[PDB]
Amino acid sequence: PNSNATFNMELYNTDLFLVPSPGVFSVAENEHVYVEVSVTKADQDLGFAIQTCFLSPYSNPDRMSDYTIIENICPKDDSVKFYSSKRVHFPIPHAEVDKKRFSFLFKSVFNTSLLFLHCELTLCSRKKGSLKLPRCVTPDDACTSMIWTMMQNKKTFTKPLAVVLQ
Amino acid sequence: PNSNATFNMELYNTDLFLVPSPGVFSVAENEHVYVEVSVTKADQDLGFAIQTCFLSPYSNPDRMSDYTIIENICPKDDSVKFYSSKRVHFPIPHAEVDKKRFSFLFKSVFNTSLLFLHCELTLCSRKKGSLKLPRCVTPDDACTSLDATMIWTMMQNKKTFTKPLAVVLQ
Ligand SMILES: *[C@@H]1O[C@H](CO[C@H]2O[C@@H](C)[C@@H](O)[C@@H](O)[C@@H]2O)[C@@H](O[C@@H]2O[C@H](CO)[C@@H](O[C@@H]3O[C@H](CO[C@@H]4O[C@H](CO)[C@@H](O)[C@H](O)[C@@H]4O)[C@@H](O)[C@H](O[C@@H]4O[C@H](CO)[C@@H](O)[C@H](O)[C@@H]4O)[C@@H]3O)[C@H](O)[C@H]2NC(C)=O)[C@H](O[C@@H]2O[C@@H](C)[C@@H](O)[C@@H](O)[C@@H]2O)[C@H]1NC(C)=O
Ligand SMILES: *[C@@H]1O[C@H](CO[C@@H]2O[C@@H](C)[C@@H](O)[C@@H](O)[C@@H]2O)[C@@H](O[C@@H]2O[C@H](CO)[C@@H](O[C@@H]3O[C@H](CO)[C@@H](O)[C@H](O)[C@@H]3O)[C@H](O)[C@H]2NC(C)=O)[C@H](O[C@@H]2O[C@@H](C)[C@@H](O)[C@@H](O)[C@@H]2O)[C@H]1NC(C)=O
Repeated sequence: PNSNATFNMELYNTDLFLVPSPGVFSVAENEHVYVEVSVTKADQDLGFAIQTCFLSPYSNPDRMSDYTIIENICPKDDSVKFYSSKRVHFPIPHAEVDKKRFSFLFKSVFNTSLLFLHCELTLCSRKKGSLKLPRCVTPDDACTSMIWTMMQNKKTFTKPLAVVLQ
Repeated sequence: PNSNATFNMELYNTDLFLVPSPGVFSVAENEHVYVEVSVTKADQDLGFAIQTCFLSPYSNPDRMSDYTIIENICPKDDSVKFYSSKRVHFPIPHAEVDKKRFSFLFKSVFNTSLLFLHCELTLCSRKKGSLKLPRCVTPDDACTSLDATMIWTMMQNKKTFTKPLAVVLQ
């Protein structure tokens, strides 16, 4: 099976995810952050999961934060809302871009002008078969319930955010 | 010194870098690929370089390919052309976005319809001083320099981005 895949993460102005934010996304307490993550692939049995998302004052995602949004696929922040996924098909190379979309309502946890939203994405299998990967599990099913995904099958992305300090 | 920084890589339609390209970028022989790579940061003394870029039939950037277009900052492919960089400054949170822009001409040397463009970005220092990073060097300077240790890392895991390409083929 073809498990070649690339991932992307982008912030958007609204929950129609029509227009990507230029240049650095500004946020304030009780404004929404709109997050689109995607995998581009050429195998229908191949899916992905948003393993973890969290914010911190550090671009390096190895640094610890207690501002967790998603953890082990389950939403940990109470404001996280999912939108429908969107699959864009490129039938000539039989490729598709599979997009997952969510938002959260920004909380005043930190006090730095710039913050970083870090999301870790991992590949999974949509169908018990010749694809060697954990089965895709929905966010709701994660919460009502933890295998190691190999480095080429996962990626962390980090987007910057600007905040006006009070 | 603040060496916090995030990177982006985006493909575009022309040398104007106006319209981002769809999720899979179509290529063909003798046609252009326009690439913009950016850093967002909060230190005027911090810069970045495009260390290496190559194309291959594998999404895994560990698998090397003989189709290398930039190596150790120097353009190895004669088609590579750099354009005016853009620098946007945001005074409220004291941040800046610096964009580097380049193009190459695709050559079709694989026999797969889906390819991947891999670029590795590294941080550098614009001024000798507090950043424990190598000095920034321009692509042309990197091509002419006989300084073997100009370029170094202390990182052991550094920043790579990969963009999918479809080779139109027919
Ligand atoms: C990521 O993608 C690459 C490219 O895959 C493409 O090609 C196939 C698989 C199809 O999915 C395409 O739509 C993709 O775009 C994977 O590498 C490829 O792996 C396949 C086997 O899984 C292997 O298959 C042989 O292909 C021969 C063609 O020769 C070359 O093709 C490449 C590919 O673009 C060119 O650049 C070359 O110039 C040259 O054309 C076929 O002749 C051969 O024929 C069949 O053999 C089978 C098996 O015996 C038999 O049943 C049939 O009847 C035929 O006789 C094979 O099918 C490709 O050669 C290989 N391509 C390259 C460029 O390496 C890659 O898979 C990973 O790496 C390869 C080397 C294997 O180790 C895979 O097991 C491994 O997964 C894939 N990566 C991942 C992680 O999925
Ligand atoms: C990445 O960002 C953080 C910068 O934090 C602040 O916000 C940004 C927007 C910018 O305005 C910076 O000017 C601000 O500092 C860094 O974390 C901060 O680091 C500073 C020290 O550089 C620390 O503040 C001071 O530390 C001095 C030491 O003289 C101490 O006497 C004071 O107590 C004073 O607080 C901040 O508290 C710290 N902020 C947080 C939220 O942790 C971060 O730098 C790195 O990690 C910190 C903890 C220190 O170890 C730094 O040495 C280390 O670089 C920045 N990361 C990088 C890679 O630059």
